[PDB]
Amino acid sequence: SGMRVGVLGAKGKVGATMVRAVAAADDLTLSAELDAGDPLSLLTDGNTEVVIDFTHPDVVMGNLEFLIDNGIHAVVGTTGFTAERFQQVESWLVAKPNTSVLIAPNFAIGAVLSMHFAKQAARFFDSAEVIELHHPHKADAPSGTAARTAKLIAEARKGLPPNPDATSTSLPGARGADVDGIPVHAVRLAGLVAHQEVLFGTEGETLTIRHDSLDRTSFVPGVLLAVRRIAERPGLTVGLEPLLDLH
Amino acid sequence: QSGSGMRVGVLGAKGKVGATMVRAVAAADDLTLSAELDAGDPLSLLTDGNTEVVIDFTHPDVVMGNLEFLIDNGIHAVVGTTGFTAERFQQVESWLVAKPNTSVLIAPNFAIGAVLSMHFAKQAARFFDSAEVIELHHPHKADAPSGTAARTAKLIAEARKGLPPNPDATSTSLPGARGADVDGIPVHAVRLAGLVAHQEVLFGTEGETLTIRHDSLDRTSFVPGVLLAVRRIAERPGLTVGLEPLLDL
Amino acid sequence: SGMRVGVLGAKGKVGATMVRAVAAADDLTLSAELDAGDPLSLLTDGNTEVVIDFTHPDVVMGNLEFLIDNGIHAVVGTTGFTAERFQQVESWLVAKPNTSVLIAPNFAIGAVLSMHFAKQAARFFDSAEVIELHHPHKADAPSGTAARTAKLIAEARKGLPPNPDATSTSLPGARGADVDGIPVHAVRLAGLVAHQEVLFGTEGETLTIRHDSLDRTSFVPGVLLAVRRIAERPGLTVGLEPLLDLH
Amino acid sequence: QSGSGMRVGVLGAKGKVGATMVRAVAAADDLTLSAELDAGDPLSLLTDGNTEVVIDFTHPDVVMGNLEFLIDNGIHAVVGTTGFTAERFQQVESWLVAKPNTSVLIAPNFAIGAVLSMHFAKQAARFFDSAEVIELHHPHKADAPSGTAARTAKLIAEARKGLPPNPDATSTSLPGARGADVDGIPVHAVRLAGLVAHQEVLFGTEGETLTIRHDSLDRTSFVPGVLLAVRRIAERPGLTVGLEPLLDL
Ligand SMILES: [Cl-]
Ligand SMILES: [Cl-]
Ligand SMILES: [Cl-]
Ligand SMILES: [Cl-]
Ligand SMILES: [Cl-]
Ligand SMILES: [Cl-]
Ligand code: NA
Ligand code: NA
Ligand code: NA
Ligand code: NA
Repeated sequence: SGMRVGVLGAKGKVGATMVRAVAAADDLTLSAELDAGDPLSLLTDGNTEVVIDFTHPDVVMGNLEFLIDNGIHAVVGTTGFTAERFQQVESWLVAKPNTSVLIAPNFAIGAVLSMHFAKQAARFFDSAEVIELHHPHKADAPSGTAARTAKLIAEARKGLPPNPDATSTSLPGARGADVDGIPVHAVRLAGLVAHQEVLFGTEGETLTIRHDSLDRTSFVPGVLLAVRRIAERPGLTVGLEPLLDLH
Repeated sequence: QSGSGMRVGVLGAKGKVGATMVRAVAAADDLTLSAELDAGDPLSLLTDGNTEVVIDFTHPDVVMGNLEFLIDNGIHAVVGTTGFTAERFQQVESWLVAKPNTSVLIAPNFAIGAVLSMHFAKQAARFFDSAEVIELHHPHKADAPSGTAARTAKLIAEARKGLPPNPDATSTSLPGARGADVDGIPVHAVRLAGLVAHQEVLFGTEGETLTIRHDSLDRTSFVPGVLLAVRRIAERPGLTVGLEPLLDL
Repeated sequence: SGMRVGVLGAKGKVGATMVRAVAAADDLTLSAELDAGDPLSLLTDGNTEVVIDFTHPDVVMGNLEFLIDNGIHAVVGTTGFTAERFQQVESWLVAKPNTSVLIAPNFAIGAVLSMHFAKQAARFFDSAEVIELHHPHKADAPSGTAARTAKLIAEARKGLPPNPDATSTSLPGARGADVDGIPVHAVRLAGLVAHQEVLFGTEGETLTIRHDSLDRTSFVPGVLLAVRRIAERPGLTVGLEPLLDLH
Repeated sequence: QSGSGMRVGVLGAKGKVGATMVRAVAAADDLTLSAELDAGDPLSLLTDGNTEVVIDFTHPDVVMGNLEFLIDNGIHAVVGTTGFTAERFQQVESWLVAKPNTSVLIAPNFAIGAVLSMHFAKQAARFFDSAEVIELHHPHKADAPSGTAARTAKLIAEARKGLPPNPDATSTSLPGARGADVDGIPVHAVRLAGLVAHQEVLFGTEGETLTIRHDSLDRTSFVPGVLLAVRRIAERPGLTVGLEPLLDL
């Protein structure tokens, strides 16, 4: 009765988490747990219906070719998807029109909603800024998520005057990093995990959208949601947002 | 040859909202103030001066009379006045059948930020195990919780129908600690000197939380939404309820 | 060279955490790890200098009598200290004037500072309220910490007019719980751990003091601070605050 | 027989701060406005009307002249004017030796909330691995970061001397992402329409964080601290620097 779910990259950090979550879920049956060395025929041997793939950019295309050829739906968190790679995936899917592939940069439902909300709000305010706050072991400033969020905001603000700012005197860096005309401030503080606030303002009011992750495994519910719903959309879907079915 | 602006009248012009809108219409380059009426002024002044659209924040006792005149004369109406029952909305709809070109918009909130917040709360509500509302206002406010907080909590509850209720292990408590229960959604009302009008909607599931916060630092923060409604009101014939459709979300 | 630290109640949840932290600290040597059944003579047999005690209210007095008699300093997190118990501890200490005992309800440095700050600010504003937010497995609303904080605030506001409030119409519970004239609001939300905000306001400005704990073991640095500094104050100290040496 | 109030003069009375203080002194029941002077008015008006204390928010170019007169005449001074070098503070001190009963208070910030925040930041700073400042202001502000944020970061750095610096694994970044470095303390400056003046100081160690936030929603939020200084200024003979001693913390 339960949906048969395989996990590729099962010994990686994300994969191993997803293995546990699939096992715990009552309505999902773990049908495979593969890492480098394991033949993909194990997926078809055990009647896997959908896989979760967080492998490495160097192997994901090989995985996807097999999956699609065998009508096995794929929930993909692996990065490194160039325009040429997306195009290849699309062509493979022409031959297998009932197969579904989802490729998403972010699976945390809260982060996905937060980005969508920021996109909807952006054109209705004079000012927009992003503040992100993370643990002080993080290599990159600003985060991937903050940079992608600021780009969405910029894109949605097409044609608007830039953010008003009378700054004439400053210490270097005080106004943050400029991502497509949107300031992005990166706080690195012991005691934090992963946090992001998007601020919008016009004379008289402000609107703030804040996402807090308190545990590194907070994406799990979005991956499982993608697994349960992935077959609703035939073909290739990019990003988790369409799956949320926002009216 | 450049067209003069849209001719805008304001009803209830000596009220606090009206007077603000009078100033904002005068300041706007694309809008011409064609009337500023309060109780005692005949509505024929609107047609005498070729008013195209009115802003109406009057009183529930007069608004239906205003709307009947406006619709009969093909004058669009942006209405912030409350007290709209199902019977009243129906009456407005039937008046409009005879005047298909005319547009009426009735909205309980014109602050763009508050409208977006409620919309966001509605979209997020089904995706999290827990939802709560915290609202914070100046300490001269008569009602706890606010109208906006109560409406927000109701939208949230509605969108969560067929989900399990909020998890809560509370077995021992001081009375009131868990807030007011609005359709299974806790609502907490802070009253603090130095505040104006503030609302936070909180959503959570194990591992993450999402917070939507709206701050109004000035009582006149609705102005940009009323003006938006005025500029765009004619795009939709007939009756529109709420500002949200006009945002084109 | 390193200070010899024993832990009583070592198989309890707090004790076991403190055992690990003592072992990890370079300047502290774990000299005993006792639970029910173990004779206290093990403390003196192994030259223990200071103990951490998070046992049970039913045993703590017996522990303290022995510790004091043997000149062993005590950092005590166990509750259930009545006025009669504090008095007994004080009398035992008369005979042993160089021994130190610290009894504290809260060891998280951030929570201790937050309570002290709230106390200092309280008399300078027209309004004060407490919002606490916790995971939804918590039995008590409001928390112990929030209730103690609101009491400190009330006490510091002696003689002031009560909080201004024009509320004439309300749903039951909307204005929170009244702790000595101070509203306390208790949020219970999945995804949270332990969080507290104290809000102060007068016309024109507000001041907010917020403490966030993201992990249940965030008290550890305060217990260790108490252990390192406990001998600076002879006799009985109640609360961690005096140890922080706030000028 | 009930004593009339304390006789308070305001210098720079037509300036924005002065005019506000004139109104606040007039409104206060225990204080009598005895003078309201601006440039052009002779200081002898203060002694002619038996002024006991003045509030001075004038300009750095005149304040020393004002203070010399005030101290010579035994008139207490509550001073918000900036530009006080070590040489100026020393000059004030020496004037006061001759007039031991007189009190002068010079303070860079009179908002009680801002004074407490800085004090709290100073007390907390040595107890956490990380410290950062975020300040948020209206987008007409010329300077980034604000004066108050820069001063706060300096206090924090000073209180953290002999601690390891803030931990940070940043190896790759866009320019400016990590804020401005003020004495090893990151300071981030947000400029957003709809804001007034806001500051958050953040402290953290693995497992917990502590945040101190000050919000000013109105430009006149300093008034209660100036009045406090006026009422209490005579309790301390001589020169006091900063409002913090008067709070009795
Ligand atoms: Cl990371
Ligand atoms: Cl990221
Ligand atoms: Cl309301
Ligand atoms: Cl608990
Ligand atoms: Cl507690
Ligand atoms: Cl400043
Ligand atoms: Na399962
Ligand atoms: Na105009
Ligand atoms: Na050790
Ligand atoms: Na007066």
